[PDB]
Amino acid sequence: ESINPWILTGFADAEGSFLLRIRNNNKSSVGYSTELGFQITLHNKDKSILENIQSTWKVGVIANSGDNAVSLKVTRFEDLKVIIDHFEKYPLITQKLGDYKLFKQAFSVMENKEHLKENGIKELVRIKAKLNWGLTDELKKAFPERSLINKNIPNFKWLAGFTSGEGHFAVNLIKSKSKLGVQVQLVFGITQHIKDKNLMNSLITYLGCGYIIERNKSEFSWLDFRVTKFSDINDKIIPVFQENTLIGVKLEDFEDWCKVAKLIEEKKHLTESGLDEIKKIKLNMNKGR
DNA sequence: GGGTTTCCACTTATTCATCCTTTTAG
DNA sequence: CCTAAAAGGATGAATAAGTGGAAACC
Ligand SMILES: [Ca+2]
Ligand SMILES: [Ca+2]
Ligand SMILES: [Ca+2]
Repeated sequence: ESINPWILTGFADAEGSFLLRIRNNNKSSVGYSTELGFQITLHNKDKSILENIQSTWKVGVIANSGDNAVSLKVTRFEDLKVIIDHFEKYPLITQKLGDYKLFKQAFSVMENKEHLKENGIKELVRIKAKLNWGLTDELKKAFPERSLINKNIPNFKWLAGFTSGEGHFAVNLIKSKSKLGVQVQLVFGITQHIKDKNLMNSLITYLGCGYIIERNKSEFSWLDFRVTKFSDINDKIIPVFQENTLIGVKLEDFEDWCKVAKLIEEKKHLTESGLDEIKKIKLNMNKGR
């Protein structure tokens, strides 16, 4: 079952990653051997996504990552041409576009067989230093000798894939002063590191609702785009993901979510039996699925 | 066959997703 | 008084990113 190209690119902005290995290999003619690719690592439950992606691109290999994870690794050099073609027609918009750029650059040096010369390896070290977490220091100990991205969401099918990765569909039960002492608050969320604060704010306007609650943890910091007004969730957010279908386990979470939303539309969230069903759906979704 | 590629097992730091309470708006 | 909306506290882990080893090619 193939994945829509834009949805895939959305799920890549969220879950994907590029890799450029520059390993010390004594059996190599320049002392170093390289490996270039693109990978996604999900929980074992979303293995069906990696397989669907594999059927869509016709490339990559799947192996386990520990007991609870599985990966899709596309390293076969000729298969890297599929990655580039796709991402050229359906580009990324996260700061990962800066990583994809460096990916193409490393691709060129190897397509010219330049990674087999002392300069090519030196050129790859230059490419890797600004890629993801940069060189491993020791590579700088052996080779001592940014540019932010700011695009906007291209369309909803992208948000679908991205929300399929970073998204959260929360039924928030609040201890309130109402008759039942429990207020039902549906919450839609998208979490992202503060490196893309622009894009996150872009969500407010692009969807016509929501806000950003600053998030932080000791040394780290990120953002959380949330939507709490039921009218926006019932009228603006739910329809977006009804036409632009989600993928993975998070779809079932989204469906259960809407079930509660129908009950909130019918005012059954105020009755006792309603609060039972809602509390029922909640316990069976997300980490309780 | 000697240099290179591709693969499969495996590791880890944090950025996520997840759950919750309190406070404010209407 | 009642319900909805927004703000914020807390954290384990599924991601992002990476590594060790060597069979598989060419
Ligand atoms: Ca991400
Ligand atoms: Ca995810
Ligand atoms: Ca998570």
